[PDB]
Amino acid sequence: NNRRKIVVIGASNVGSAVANKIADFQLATEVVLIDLNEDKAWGEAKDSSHATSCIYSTNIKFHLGDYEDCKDANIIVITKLAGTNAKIMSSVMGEIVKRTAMIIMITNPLDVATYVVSTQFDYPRNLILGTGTMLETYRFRRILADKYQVDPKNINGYVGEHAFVAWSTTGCAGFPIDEKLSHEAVEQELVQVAYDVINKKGFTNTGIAMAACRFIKSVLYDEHTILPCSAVLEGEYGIKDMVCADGIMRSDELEKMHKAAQSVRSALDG
Amino acid sequence: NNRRKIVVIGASNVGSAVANKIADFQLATEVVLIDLNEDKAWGEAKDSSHATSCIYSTNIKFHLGDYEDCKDANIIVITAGPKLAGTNAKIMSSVMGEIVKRTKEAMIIMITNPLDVATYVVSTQFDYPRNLILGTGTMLETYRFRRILADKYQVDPKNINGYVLGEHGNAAFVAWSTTGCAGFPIDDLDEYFHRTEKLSHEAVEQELVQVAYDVINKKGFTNTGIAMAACRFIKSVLYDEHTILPCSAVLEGEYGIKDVALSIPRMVCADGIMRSFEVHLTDDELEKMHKAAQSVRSALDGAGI
Amino acid sequence: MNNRRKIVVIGASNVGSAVANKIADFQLATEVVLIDLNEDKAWGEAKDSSHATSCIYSTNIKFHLGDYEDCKDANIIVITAKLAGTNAKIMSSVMGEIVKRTKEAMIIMITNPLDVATYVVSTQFDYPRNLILGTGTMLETYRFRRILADKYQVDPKNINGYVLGEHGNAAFVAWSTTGCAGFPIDDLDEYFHRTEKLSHEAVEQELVQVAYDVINKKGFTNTGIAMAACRFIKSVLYDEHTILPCSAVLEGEYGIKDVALSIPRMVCADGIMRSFEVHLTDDELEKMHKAAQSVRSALDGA
Amino acid sequence: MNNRRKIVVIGASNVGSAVANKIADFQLATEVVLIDLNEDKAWGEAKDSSHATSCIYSTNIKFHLGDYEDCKDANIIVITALAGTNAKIMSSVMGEIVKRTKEAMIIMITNPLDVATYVVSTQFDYPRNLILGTGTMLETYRFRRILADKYQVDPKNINGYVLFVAWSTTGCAGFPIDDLDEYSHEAVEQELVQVAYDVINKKGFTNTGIAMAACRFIKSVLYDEHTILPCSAVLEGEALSIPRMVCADGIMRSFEVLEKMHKAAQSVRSALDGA
Ligand SMILES: [Cl-]
Repeated sequence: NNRRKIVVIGASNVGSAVANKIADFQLATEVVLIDLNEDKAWGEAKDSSHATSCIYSTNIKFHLGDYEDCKDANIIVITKLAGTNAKIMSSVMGEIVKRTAMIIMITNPLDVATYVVSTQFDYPRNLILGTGTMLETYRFRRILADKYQVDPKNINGYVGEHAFVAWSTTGCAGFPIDEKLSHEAVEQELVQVAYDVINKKGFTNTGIAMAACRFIKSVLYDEHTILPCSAVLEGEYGIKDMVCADGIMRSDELEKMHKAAQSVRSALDG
Repeated sequence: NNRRKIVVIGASNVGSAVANKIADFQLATEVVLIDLNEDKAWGEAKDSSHATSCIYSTNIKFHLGDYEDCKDANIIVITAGPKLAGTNAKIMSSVMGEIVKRTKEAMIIMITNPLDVATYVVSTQFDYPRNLILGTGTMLETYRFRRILADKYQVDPKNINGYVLGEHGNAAFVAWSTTGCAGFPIDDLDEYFHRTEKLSHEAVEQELVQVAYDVINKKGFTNTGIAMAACRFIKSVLYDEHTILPCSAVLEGEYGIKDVALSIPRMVCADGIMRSFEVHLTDDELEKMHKAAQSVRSALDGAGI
Repeated sequence: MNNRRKIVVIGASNVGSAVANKIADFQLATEVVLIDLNEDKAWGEAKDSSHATSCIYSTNIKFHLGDYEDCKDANIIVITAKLAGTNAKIMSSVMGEIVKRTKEAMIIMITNPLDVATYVVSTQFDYPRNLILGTGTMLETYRFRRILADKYQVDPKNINGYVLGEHGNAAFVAWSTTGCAGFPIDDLDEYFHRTEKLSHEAVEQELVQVAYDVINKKGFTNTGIAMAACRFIKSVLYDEHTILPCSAVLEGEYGIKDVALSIPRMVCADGIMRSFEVHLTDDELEKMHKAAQSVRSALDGA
Repeated sequence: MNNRRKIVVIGASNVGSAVANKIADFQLATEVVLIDLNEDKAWGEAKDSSHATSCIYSTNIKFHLGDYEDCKDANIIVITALAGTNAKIMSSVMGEIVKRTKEAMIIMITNPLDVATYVVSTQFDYPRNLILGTGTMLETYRFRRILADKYQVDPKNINGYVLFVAWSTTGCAGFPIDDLDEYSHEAVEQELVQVAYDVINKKGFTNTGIAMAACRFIKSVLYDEHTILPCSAVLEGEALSIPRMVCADGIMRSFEVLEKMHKAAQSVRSALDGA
């Protein structure tokens, strides 16, 4: 089969940002939008189908669909608060398993939703992946970029729950990051921006969409990239309970990691 | 200067779409978001800056700026939208009044609706070079016309040649005389695929009007398709492609219509609209063109001007 | 299913490395293998491209020297390997190994003579006819788009139509299917007010002179043909269902049979779904038949 | 202002054509000019490229043969044209560039890279910031690929700038590169030099890797990314490749950030004295 179909469950802000970016980057032959409001998914797909009709965009098949479209889907994107999200995962995941494929997790809480779909159903663990702290990484690379006027791509390292930057693994242009900069100030600037965008913009659809496209490009091109993604831990860094075409392959600072593990654990119990 | 700055007025659905499509396609070194709701413009800009930080996206400068950024801007995409003609006419008069007072060499890409009215307001009320003013116009309808026949016959929409001319709101008519699918008449597809259901030219035009009203209601807005059309015109001016595309602008006697903004084939180059291409319309198509000219002017006069 | 896309490029010469590089630049496949008799050239061309794919802006596209066993899990197999009979022997030997390892890949012919090589790999083997394609006059179409573009400073993309016939010789412009920016190309002289009206026979000769000039001035033609190959790769990988001019064995189109020529054909994910026999005028029909006389003459000479 | 970007490619040989074609594939310019003494081959390369840009998915990039007068409004001027004879070529082509322009970013690819970059940045009064040399940028692509093919990991993960592999500033996705052996340093360095010549003896030259390297620098200046990448240029303190910030205005500042570095400076200096 010379076709690549990526399904996007949930056709809201983030949902339309992920599908539109998939069409802009041309990462799929057919894009299906699933959502309770079929009118929203159809309109978003129909409007996207017009964009794909441009002279520079490939003829990507955008159209409304159902869970049946997950059968031939190369990737399936899923777009007190923890329990409600888990209930949604039980419905979409219950249908995906009934029909089949890599599953990219976006719906929030991310760490919780990714855990629900990775333990409550009989799906290959490698095919389950959540954006995780990939967004915080993008933000971390942007904070230091605007601080010293340097390409964000220079900023290296990862950023826990989608919430701590591992300064030991970070480095710009090959050397450590370091008036004077404050390691706690950068962390404070991260949590504030995470609250300012949602408060001033109303949602975060562009960053999440780009982070999702990165994982899509990794799974589609089998790059074997080591990126901060969500995955049920199995003793990694004393905590328990590589992005490729076949899913996931292998994997003071330690205190913050365990602190986040205790935060998600409390959410898992609730 | 090795930089290309694109300012985008309006940070709403249509304004954030054209901004993110400009970043996905990498059509600007610095993208500036301007909107009365500065909080929305900053949030969309900051969120976009996080996307550009990806490993595959160039370091595009996304930030909340003021009209001062339009001073050295290469393109100014105005999308700040809302009787409908009068309200938008006042909005276009405010945004344009601030642009002329800072720059007069940037490219103006009209997207706000009514498209024909907005393009006519900023083009005749101010002393901005007319060539540097362009409107998406019925280019979005062209995409819809290409998609309608594409799904109807399972053919690449890009093979569907021609234009959809007229008004971008309701008076958008397809000029069947200038159309053609893959080097042969569009009406022949029924004979090629052996379809007993004859291709009704009227049905296709009506279907183009229903889909336009379905998306605006079902989806609640139209920001995806329109964002791509703006990128096409942005690519035409950034690459000096001299592409003859259907964009909206004040007519200067084409088809006998003057003092009215409509969508007709016009060459888009680095300097904007180079010239117009008066393609011979049929007696029925030309009648639709004049009908569309009276529709926009009936709305322009109703709002004053 | 398979989330990977694998393209096979037989022959790692100028054109061979032009298609693999262009593919890598556009990112069309997950793994691209170069199969050439000169394994050193294929390894060198692949390795050099492997360094490019390692860029921060380029995906991790797998570049490596492979053999015909790689064609088993391949979605597309681009072939860039008296001249008509000699190449026919290369196609029979090359295609002889492709049919043994796979029967579902897309065969995109680029080797010259294009029409001869396309007919050899399409009739002398049991490969699915729909999965056999050749660039054909798609390259000549680009030249036609650029000639009218540079002559009137109009976007070549606006130049609609086709160049049909045999690739490299007997190629004619299908004026009955052409037209710039929705209007006839002949109307450009009236729009731009050109005293020296457009001579159709002048651009046809220029279409053949430009081909000989590049080969004599540049030494070869690998850039334009590489883009045409990527266009067809995009048509099959994105299931675009595009009606483009590609070479393939005719089965009654224009009364021409037993020869491969470039005519309007719809390219889908499964290759050529069907052909579109446009209404060629009396003069163009003779050019379509004259091209068949040259192709059949080459096949008979083999 | 100017809404179009113009790039000039001096020398249309393998590397030159690879750079111009990739600039067209990535659409990093509105007009590409191929200047070369062999006007025939530059015209054909540009004419052949003009056909590729006539595609549906390719912007209308103006490809044509030009002269040094095109460098007047050229945004970037790449130079893809033992060490002495090449210095005469760099001095002749540069003397014509400075004679008509003074604001175009200059990228150097001619060999010797370190010598050719120093020849154009010393015998003329051109802004130093607007000079640049690919240098070891391609060597880094090799170091990333060798480690990528050695452990089947993304080459992008591999970090650090080869300048010799400057192991003191390298890393794989943020963790020690040696950890992959658990899931040497002098051996990959030998592979880093033997592979470069194996491609030259097997393929005949190296134009694909170096072409994207230039494009990597083209994207850095056309987008004002301020990316700190290893590029060859005039070395003051700390021509040779070192970590430098690349932006639209050229090289803004340098990043200092050892035995092999001094040996390379002595070799480049010895070649400059002989020229
Ligand atoms: Cl096409």
